[PDB]
Amino acid sequence: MKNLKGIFSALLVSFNADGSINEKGLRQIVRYNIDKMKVDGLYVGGSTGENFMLSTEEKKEIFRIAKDEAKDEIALIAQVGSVNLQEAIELGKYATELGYDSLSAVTPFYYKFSFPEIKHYYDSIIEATGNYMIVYSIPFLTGVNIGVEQFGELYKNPKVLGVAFTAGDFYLLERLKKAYPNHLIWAGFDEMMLPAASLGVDGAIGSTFNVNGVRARQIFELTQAGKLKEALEIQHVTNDLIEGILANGLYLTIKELLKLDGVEAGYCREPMTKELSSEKVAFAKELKAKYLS
Amino acid sequence: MKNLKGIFSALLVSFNADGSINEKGLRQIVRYNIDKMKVDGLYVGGSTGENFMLSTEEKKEIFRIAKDEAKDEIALIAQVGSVNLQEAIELGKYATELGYDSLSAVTPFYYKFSFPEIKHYYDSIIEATGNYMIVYSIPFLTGVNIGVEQFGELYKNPKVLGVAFTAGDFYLLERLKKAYPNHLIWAGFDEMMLPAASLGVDGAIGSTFNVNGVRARQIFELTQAGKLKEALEIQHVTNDLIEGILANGLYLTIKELLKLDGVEAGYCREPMTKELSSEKVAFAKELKAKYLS
Amino acid sequence: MKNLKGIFSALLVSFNADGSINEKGLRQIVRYNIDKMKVDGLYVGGSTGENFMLSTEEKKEIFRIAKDEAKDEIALIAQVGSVNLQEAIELGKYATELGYDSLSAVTPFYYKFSFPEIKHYYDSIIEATGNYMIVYSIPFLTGVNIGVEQFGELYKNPKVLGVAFTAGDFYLLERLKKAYPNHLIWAGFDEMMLPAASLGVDGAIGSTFNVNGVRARQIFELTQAGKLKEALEIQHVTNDLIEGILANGLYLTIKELLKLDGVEAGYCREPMTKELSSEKVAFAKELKAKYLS
Amino acid sequence: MKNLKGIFSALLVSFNADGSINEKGLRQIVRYNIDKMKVDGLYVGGSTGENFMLSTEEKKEIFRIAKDEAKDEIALIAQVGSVNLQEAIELGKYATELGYDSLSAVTPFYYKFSFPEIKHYYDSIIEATGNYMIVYSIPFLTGVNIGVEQFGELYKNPKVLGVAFTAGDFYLLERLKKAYPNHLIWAGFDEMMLPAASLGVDGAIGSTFNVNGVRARQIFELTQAGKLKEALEIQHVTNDLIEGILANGLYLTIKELLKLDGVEAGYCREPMTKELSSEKVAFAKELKAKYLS
Ligand SMILES: O=C(CO)N[C@@H]([C@@H](O)[C@H](O)[C@H](O)CO)[C@@H](O)CC(=O)C(=O)O
Ligand SMILES: O=C(CO)N[C@@H]([C@@H](O)[C@H](O)[C@H](O)CO)[C@@H](O)CC(=O)C(=O)O
Ligand SMILES: O=C(CO)N[C@@H]([C@@H](O)[C@H](O)[C@H](O)CO)[C@@H](O)CC(=O)C(=O)O
Ligand SMILES: O=C(CO)N[C@@H]([C@@H](O)[C@H](O)[C@H](O)CO)[C@@H](O)CC(=O)C(=O)O
Repeated sequence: MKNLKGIFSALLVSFNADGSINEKGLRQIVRYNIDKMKVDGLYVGGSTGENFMLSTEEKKEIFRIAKDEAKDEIALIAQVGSVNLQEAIELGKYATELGYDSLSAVTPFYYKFSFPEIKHYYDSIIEATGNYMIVYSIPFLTGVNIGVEQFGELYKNPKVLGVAFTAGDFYLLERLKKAYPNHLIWAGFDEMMLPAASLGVDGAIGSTFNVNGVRARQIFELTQAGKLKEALEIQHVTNDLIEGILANGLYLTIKELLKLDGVEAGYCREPMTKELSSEKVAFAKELKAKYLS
Repeated sequence: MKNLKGIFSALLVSFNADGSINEKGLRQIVRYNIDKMKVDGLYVGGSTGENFMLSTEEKKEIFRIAKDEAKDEIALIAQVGSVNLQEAIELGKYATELGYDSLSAVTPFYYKFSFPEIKHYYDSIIEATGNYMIVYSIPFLTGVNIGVEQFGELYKNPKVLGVAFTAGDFYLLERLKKAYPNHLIWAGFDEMMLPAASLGVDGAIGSTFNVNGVRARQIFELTQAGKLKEALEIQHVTNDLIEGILANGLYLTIKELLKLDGVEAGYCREPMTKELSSEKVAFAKELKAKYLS
Repeated sequence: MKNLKGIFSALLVSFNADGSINEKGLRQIVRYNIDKMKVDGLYVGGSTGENFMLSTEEKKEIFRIAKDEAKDEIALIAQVGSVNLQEAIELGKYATELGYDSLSAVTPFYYKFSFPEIKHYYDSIIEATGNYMIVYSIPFLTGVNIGVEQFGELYKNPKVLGVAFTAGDFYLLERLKKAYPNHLIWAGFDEMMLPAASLGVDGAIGSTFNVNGVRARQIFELTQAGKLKEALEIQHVTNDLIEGILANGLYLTIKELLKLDGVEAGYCREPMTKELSSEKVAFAKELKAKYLS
Repeated sequence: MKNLKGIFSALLVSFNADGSINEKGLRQIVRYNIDKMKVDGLYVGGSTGENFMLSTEEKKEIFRIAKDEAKDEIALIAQVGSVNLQEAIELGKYATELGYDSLSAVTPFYYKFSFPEIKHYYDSIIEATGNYMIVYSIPFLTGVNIGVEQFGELYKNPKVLGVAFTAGDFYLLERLKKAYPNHLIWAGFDEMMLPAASLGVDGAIGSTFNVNGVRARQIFELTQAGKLKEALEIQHVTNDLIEGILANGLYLTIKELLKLDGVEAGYCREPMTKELSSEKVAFAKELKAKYLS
């Protein structure tokens, strides 16, 4: 398998005003991430891709386009999970047929699934697809917390590579590295990249890398090299940008910052707010002038 | 329009071992609720229907079968909500064409939608379908809390009838009746039916009414009649049953109790546990003998 | 032992601007509750008494004054709990010597005590004082949740009489009445008095009964009588008042409403806001005119 | 003022079986921290000192003994906060008279204090004592969350030096350093020392430094020097020890580990479990052999 370490943008998708995928803009976002953000890979179909608001056919179309555009130039991870295991299997087979390097799956949500249910969900997608699997943990959205011993159970399936860790529990993080030193962790919070990197995460997956992937890689590499003073300066500027993005509307503002570099990054999909008001456009432009010029 | 007050079973769905819908079993469930449980209506496609684990086609087939079977004998509400607004619109159109008496929609979940996004979601479904709408509030699963003022904003759409209140905040409940006296509330927690009835809810939507509809009606009517001593005895026996069902696995145990009365209620849908372990099958038989014999 | 059923005001305390106790005002509060509010008893030293902001000497002086004033006319319960078990013991001894009819104690808070630590705390107070004990449950402030089985363990001490249930879990409440039919429950949320009464609570302990004791008795007795239409009207007016008091500052506004009836209810104790801002003084006068005139 | 940067043990207190302070053992704990753990300073009266279970007289006695034993050899910070502002002022004057280098105060808890109330509490202790003030933030115990802008308001009082940050929000941490670069942060979670240090905290306050202060200082210094690989090894061993301590009972196990080096660290104070069972003694000894031999 391709090396799955380093910087992965969580791929945003270009939507038309009616909510349909804009293929031309999606291809532009892919190309911008490869050529300009110089990412190691793309995480496709995650929360950033507005995935959970889309139909099965739409998720396939995104997987097909992203893989057609990226070809073999970078690593590609397909997030196929949802509350629907039969959909996760179907998407998982599809992305596997398309040559995606690993699958990833959000812990099933909404219903209060027991841990054995959650494990069986992972084991079923793996068995049905035969592909690698990255557990996607995002407690602040799912309300699901997985402990060290529970991760170990998940890791008994030798196709589980590790965890996309969109959590802030740095004690849990350190304990997962100690217990399962050969399993990978990708840090999911961009605004906490430096401290996650200081504990030896193997890479990161983030929304803001679609526009700030140059700083993200510096923070990651500089931390790993022990150049903490410099990584901290770059985290500080990054977090001024991120604080601004979050204040303005995270997905719409990253898209606006893409548009300001000529990427037809499109609308967001309803029920998210579909377009930035003119005041927030002006705000995004200030962020561009201050941080990305 | 049909009277939507009174006792609504939240319809359970009969699944095959492979997760496909068993139509024969699903019709037996609908018939049993109408003929034996004597419900006023069915709430179709909600959390009890295992709706969120299903594909769009499957949710349509369920709406079709339930309406095929029940025809015009009882009231029918279609829960069409989800994270996917375009799916909610499609399902609302379909259910509206089938002649469902109102739609209902879960507050959109997973992402942290703002209240104006949540309102637009309701107003969009309504506008696209032309049908009545019941707001579906289940904070314990969605993490969405709507205040009295926010319900007022929702209720400015005159096709919003009120709320399926799967919530235990009885201060909120009394305040909604005070502020919006002409808007309906259906209580969603069967184990707190009596106190909710004491505050003048217009009916109730419940998973356990599929097997305990006789008692539930009694609690409701005895409470509305001011016969609280008797209502309370029956709530106590009902809650001995409910406590048993919760410890044994909520939806599986309701299904097993149906099966024990000859209703082919089938399996649950993965990634919920698909069948009861053997000792839990036996526990279910003991609840049948103690409470539903 | 005195009958401890019925309506208990949670006693407010009159403070001077410097935070010292105003005895004259505190006696006026006790008299007003007995003579005008017609309470069955007072719950002295609980959260409404601003007890947790006070020194040991101050908590004794309050117990002394309240018992001095009320003598034997009404029932008297002393809340002596805290994080400090040795203080709870000292206060329980003192209150027991004064002739308080039962002690009560808050679950110990701040630290995350285990259930066996929590049980030992109750059993220690009981053993040292020889007096009856009411468990004081207020999860919204302490973060401590006690299950039915845990209450059973507490109730194995035969001097535990039941629970001051400042909690909204009406499933839990019905289950406690089912499992421990001879143990008492006092409802703690005044704004949900009616549904709690519908489940057979033995009385209620309330901050707002210091000014709204006439209505509260009515809701309680009308509900116990099965006259729910009338109980509900009075709960609605009571909750218009309570909503006003909460928005305006709970304890200050109850004190201002006392003051407006000539009861010198004094200041609140820092670090609570010591006095109402001027516009809030005026808001309190408008609640008086609307609801307590 | 003495330099307040670096490693501060949160001082444990030796109690007798009856709950009284054992002065001889308290002096031994102080001396062990100065001479053997080589701490920069002691944080006296915090959660680790079992402070919130003690009387005012007892808190004074601890302050008096700790200061008499330490003299001027290290920095000393006195945690004087509680729900009782008048007690916090009294303790604050006392510790100030004794020559404590700064005061610190927990955000007032139990009651849901507003932010202006919290700020006035800090401003009152400062004004009454004239001493420096370190805000003590421990959300997981108090339930109080203070945002960046709210910290800025607190910092408008030029005697506030910064924050003892017993929180895990490393985004908040990074933002406080960016907004208030001259204000100090002490990290409060020992098991997350390395990532807190990687963001430039100025020191740490922790329970486990009373026994692991040699490793703690290596992790802190090595991180600051950019020797991340080595600091991570030492954090890994430290966290094996800490995981064990927490599993066994945190305060009793640190005390047991002190006893195994000849410190008469005493009992814990009720309502905490007062003594370790013989199995947990044996467990502590294994921790000693594995990590502290
Ligand atoms: O909640 C989110 C927003 O998508 N998490 C993302 C994080 O980058 C935040 O956006 C960022 O740190 C600001 O909070 C990230 O983990 C991307 C992702 O997980 C996905 O596409 O599934
Ligand atoms: O979460 C649930 C279980 O589906 N809520 C249901 C409730 O009956 C509980 O099962 C019951 O009180 C046991 O706790 C109910 O409100 C039905 C419903 O909401 C739906 O199907 O959408
Ligand atoms: O938290 C409170 C306010 O002290 N609880 C009180 C309640 O009356 C509320 O104030 C009321 O329902 C408004 O929400 C009450 O249970 C009295 C009490 O517990 C005590 O003093 O210990
Ligand atoms: O909750 C605690 C336990 O006292 N926090 C302490 C932390 O060291 C933990 O004990 C440690 O990281 C393990 O969780 C620490 O911040 C000491 C302290 O704050 C105080 O004395 O007030």
